[PDB]
Amino acid sequence: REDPQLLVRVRGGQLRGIRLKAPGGPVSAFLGIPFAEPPVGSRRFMPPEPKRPWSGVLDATTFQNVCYQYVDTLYPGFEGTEMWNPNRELSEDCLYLNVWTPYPRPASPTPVLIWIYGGGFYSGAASLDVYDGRFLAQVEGAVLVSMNYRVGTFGFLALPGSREAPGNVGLLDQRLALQWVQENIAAFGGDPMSVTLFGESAGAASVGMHILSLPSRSLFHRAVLQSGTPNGPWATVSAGEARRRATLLARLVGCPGNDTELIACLRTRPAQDLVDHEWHVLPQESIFRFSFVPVVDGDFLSDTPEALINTGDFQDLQVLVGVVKDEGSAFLVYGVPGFSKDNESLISRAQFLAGVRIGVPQASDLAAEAVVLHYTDWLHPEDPTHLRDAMSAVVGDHNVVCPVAQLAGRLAAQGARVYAYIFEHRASTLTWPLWMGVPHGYEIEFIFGLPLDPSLNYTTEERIFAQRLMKYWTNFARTGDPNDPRDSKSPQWPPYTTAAQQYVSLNLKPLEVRRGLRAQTCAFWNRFLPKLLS
Amino acid sequence: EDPQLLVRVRGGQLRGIRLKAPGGPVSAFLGIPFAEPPVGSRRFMPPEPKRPWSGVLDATTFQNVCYQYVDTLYPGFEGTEMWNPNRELSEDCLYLNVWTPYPRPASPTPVLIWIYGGGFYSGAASLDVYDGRFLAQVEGAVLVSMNYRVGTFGFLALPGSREAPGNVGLLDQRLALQWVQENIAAFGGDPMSVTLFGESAGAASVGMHILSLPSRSLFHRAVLQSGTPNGPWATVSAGEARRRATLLARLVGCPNDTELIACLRTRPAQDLVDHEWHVLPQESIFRFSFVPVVDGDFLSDTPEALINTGDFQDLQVLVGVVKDEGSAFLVYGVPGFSKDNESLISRAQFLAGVRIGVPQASDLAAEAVVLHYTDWLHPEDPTHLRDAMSAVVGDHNVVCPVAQLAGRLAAQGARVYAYIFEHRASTLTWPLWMGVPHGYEIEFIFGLPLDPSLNYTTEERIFAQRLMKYWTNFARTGDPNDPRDSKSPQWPPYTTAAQQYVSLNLKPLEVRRGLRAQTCAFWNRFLPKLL
Ligand SMILES: Nc1ccc2c(c1)c(-c1ccccc1)[n+](CCCCCCc1cn(CCNc3c4c(nc5ccccc35)CCCC4)nn1)c1cc(N)ccc21
Ligand SMILES: Nc1ccc2c(c1)c(-c1ccccc1)[n+](CCCCCCc1cn(CCNc3c4c(nc5ccccc35)CCCC4)nn1)c1cc(N)ccc21
Ligand SMILES: *[C@@H]1O[C@H](CO)[C@@H](O)[C@H](O)[C@H]1NC(C)=O
Ligand SMILES: *[C@@H]1O[C@H](CO)[C@@H](O)[C@H](O)[C@H]1NC(C)=O
Repeated sequence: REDPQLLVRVRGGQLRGIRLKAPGGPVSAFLGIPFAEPPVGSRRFMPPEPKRPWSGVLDATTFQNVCYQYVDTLYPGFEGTEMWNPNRELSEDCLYLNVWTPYPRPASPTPVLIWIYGGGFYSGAASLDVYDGRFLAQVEGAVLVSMNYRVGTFGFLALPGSREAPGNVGLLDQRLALQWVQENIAAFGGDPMSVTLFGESAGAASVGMHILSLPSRSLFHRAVLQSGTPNGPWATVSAGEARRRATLLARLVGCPGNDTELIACLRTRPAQDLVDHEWHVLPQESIFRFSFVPVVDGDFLSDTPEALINTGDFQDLQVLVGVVKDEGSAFLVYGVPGFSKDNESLISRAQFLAGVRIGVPQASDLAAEAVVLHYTDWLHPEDPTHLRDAMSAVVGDHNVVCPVAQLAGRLAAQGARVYAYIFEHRASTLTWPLWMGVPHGYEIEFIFGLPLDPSLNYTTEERIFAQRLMKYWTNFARTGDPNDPRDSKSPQWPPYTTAAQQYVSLNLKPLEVRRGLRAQTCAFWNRFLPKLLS
Repeated sequence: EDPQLLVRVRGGQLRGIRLKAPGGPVSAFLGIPFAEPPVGSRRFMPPEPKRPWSGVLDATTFQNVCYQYVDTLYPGFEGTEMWNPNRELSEDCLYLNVWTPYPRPASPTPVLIWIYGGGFYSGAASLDVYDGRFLAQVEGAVLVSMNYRVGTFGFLALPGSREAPGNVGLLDQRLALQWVQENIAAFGGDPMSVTLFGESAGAASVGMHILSLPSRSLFHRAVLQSGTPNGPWATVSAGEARRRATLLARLVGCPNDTELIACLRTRPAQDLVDHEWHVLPQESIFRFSFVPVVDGDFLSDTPEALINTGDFQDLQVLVGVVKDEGSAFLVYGVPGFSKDNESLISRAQFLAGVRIGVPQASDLAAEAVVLHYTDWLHPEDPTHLRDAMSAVVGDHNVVCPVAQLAGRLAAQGARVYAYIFEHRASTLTWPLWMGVPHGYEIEFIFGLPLDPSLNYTTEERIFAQRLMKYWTNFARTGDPNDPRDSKSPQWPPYTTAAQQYVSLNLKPLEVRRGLRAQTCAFWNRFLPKLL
């Protein structure tokens, strides 16, 4: 007979989980629990349907398939890229979620943290090493949930107004997993009335979209957005632009005239064919743009995220938001001429002006000259190191820092309690070059508590640092406040407000309170640049 | 009869006056005619050289101030009255002044020629702050200053006409320069070492002589203080001068060009000054009605075209700005601002003040300005908005045009030295929030603190001595550095690569790099692209 602590029933049917080892002791894991009917065949591009009950004991001891997606090839064998690549078989049959709980399971209901991965809505998996829930579960006593959701065409290809491809199905997958937690998480000792969404990059943008979409609001109570927002230039597309891209992809794969016929033809296409042409539909040469993303349908998103944050009422809402020191750096090697991970990437002024057009593709001649003039150091306008770093900052500011600044300000102006951070610590184990600093994605391993595994080779200080961070995030999940109530002396993390614009540095040093989140530069992007795009 | 006070110039004999300077005597020759009075039919015309005279011409007093507007915003207040005419007003005002050491220098001495400011609508070489006494006495310099015609009389133009060709006020200055070439040797001045210096409009004038071929054989070096020939206020197009002239003429009941000018010539001087202000195209500050015109003659092209393409290889230039170029202008039109209170303005008042500080700015352009100068951490702080409104006006009109001139001259072979003047005169009567306003360095360059009776601090006296040394070292050699003092900190030339300039204040020279580089990139490269 089996460990009595690993047998659990959901709506659902019977699950068998696995006792996993964490540094401080054991955790329970239920991996690869199906939450939808496999979205395959006639069902590609369609909203997810709830999983039908099964008979017997479903084995929930291993991660399940990763959703069909582009696999990164730019640097073969390189940990810097491979750590984000799929670590299970690619299949369209990928709608599974994972649960980590303390072992034995908690006696009284426990706060639930739901992770939503990033990958620009074209990639990602809940099964990646950096999303391992065992540490938060073992150390903080948290119930941690993560779901696979369809990406790329499978998740976001839309012919807006159609029945067969309405768009945003990837978000609907996420919503279904959240409904699943509501009905079922109490079986694992989680408290459905205390659910905090967190996510990074497109996951952050996803979390933000759940805040902005009414049918999702009853499904969670708090939200954390790491290095991503639902507003900004990459996280959504207009209905018209989504139609354009789906139509073009359709022709690239020999699918010519109503929507039914088109979509039917797309459905007969092999999954890999779609991935192989996914990238060809982008309107300009660009970086930090992705082909198939959330669409402003007038349904899931009733209006543009910009409009919904300017007019929304956010009184009952608590959000932790923030950014890493170098959001843009690692994007630069994916299409700006002159940039590489294998050299120092010192660029010329010409390579900088060309970079700007690629980093801000939307983005008239006048508008680009404004960006260049703003980011030039007029004391040393030809210095290749400053040019390199400005190119990085341009991409980081435009896509993450300033959309986050805008979000924090709007939410705080409209009733929300907002906490804001900038994460500035570079993992000792990073394999990206030094010049990239603290790239997009490299706080995640610290929030999840990876440094606690002695076999990963983080420094002792990093181990203590990760413990601090896990404490902030889960204090926030519990109470809506990252601070410790008992711990008087430790420096306080004040709320971000419009008046004082306070946020904290997260690094090896104790908390330092800073004011204004690149306030001057973000006034350029948020306030000015729109106006010379009229 | 003191033989030291008796000089023969080309047009006849002069008698000067021995004046007292704190260190000892100087010889002054004041009110020397350098032109036929520009009166009657000669109004608006180029100056003619003064006819020779009999006997000994009395040159012991300042002569009339050129006909001009007299300031009436704060009547009897030192801060304004000090720029007002201190002699009788007359159209008969083409005279100049020479201060020389006493006894007259043994060997040929460098000559400094002062060209006053006042927006081309006012000014006079007779003001207390332009007193050449001290430079003559302490440094052994021969100092010259001329009156030149201002407002309508100096710069009313109907371009391409014979009778009002424009720029005659600048021709007045050129004639005084010629007079120096012909006559200064008689005083012990070296006509081969002439340095022009000027402030505000006087600085813009200096720059116009730099950019006009016929003036170039009349001087060797130049100092432009808080003013430039390029930039938004110092010139107007032919088309715009014609419109203002026509408008003025219509405003005074006048009347082809000949006829219109003839009628203008019948009008009493005060009638022209009465309506001078109503020809401006917009509610504005730091804009002046009658200023030099791009005539294709004196100025062959815009100062902007001319500085971009000129050869400046055998030229040495000293340029600079004061710490608060625009503070004092704000009380002359921007709602919210007065000298009698702290002028703590609202945001609304800031956006409205920008439309006035940058009158030529579109809605979008003005937005860019506001967004640039707002402090986004304290977007509604009255003190910040007040200081920023000042900054807008100072950067737009003075600092950034100075930065553009400096870079252009340096790139094109000139030797350039730059400064920022940061000492507020203890005796200043303007309020504290104005900081170091436009015009308040001249005092120190001319050496007034050396007069014990004016109540400057000891520090202030020593500081003015330093400054007089930089200016005269510069006049003497084209280099402001003291060639005897074998200690630092050296004043380095301004260059396009390094962009070095120095702070002039009570502390020793500090070398700084980049003269508001980020901000001036905004004004010099970006803002034009919006238009
Ligand atoms: N010749 C081709 C053909 C097809 C595709 C190609 C190129 C590219 C491409 C590759 C290299 C250079 C330019 C373009 N691309 C583009 C891939 C570039 C996308 C950006 C990679 C990136 C870089 N960063 C910042 C650093 N950290 C991360 C990553 C990655 N993922 C994550 C996910 C979450 C958080 C962080 C993180 C993945 C890769 C490396 C770093 N995030 N994402 C395609 C994309 C498709 N969806 C489909 C097909 C193709
Ligand atoms: N209602 C009227 C009618 C006619 C005129 C009026 C107003 C004005 C005016 C006065 C107050 C507010 C708005 C408008 N104005 C405007 C004169 C004010 C313009 C500039 C004042 C100024 C302020 N600063 C800075 C501080 N230092 C100086 C000065 C002044 N001159 C100089 C000269 C050289 C160096 C410095 C300097 C003179 C004034 C005060 C300070 N420089 N110049 C007129 C002008 C004309 N040419 C003819 C008519 C009129
Ligand atoms: C770095 O390498 C890339 C491609 O291999 C190249 O384009 C770039 O010129 C290199 N940069 C430097 C500074 O050598
Ligand atoms: C950590 O360091 C050890 C050497 O003690 C080495 O054997 C191992 O490969 C390293 N682990 C990782 C994940 O880099």
